[PDB]
Amino acid sequence: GIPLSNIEERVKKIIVEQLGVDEAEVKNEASFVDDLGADSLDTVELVMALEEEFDTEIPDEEAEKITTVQAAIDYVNSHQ
Repeated sequence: GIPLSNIEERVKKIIVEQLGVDEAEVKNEASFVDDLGADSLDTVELVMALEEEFDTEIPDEEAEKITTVQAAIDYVNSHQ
């Protein structure tokens, strides 16, 4: 299993490399477009990055449901 301390830095790292802002400002309850104010491109970027880095199974379906930080962090954290 993977410690939440790892996923936290991991997920945040990507979100930072994709957007380019401070991982801190990125709220967990907030979304990628809701608060972040990003576009569909951002969300999709995080999705692929997850199934690429975390090697998780995030298909179109799971990709449509996972469009928020809390949602993403929840999925990965749940799929240890």
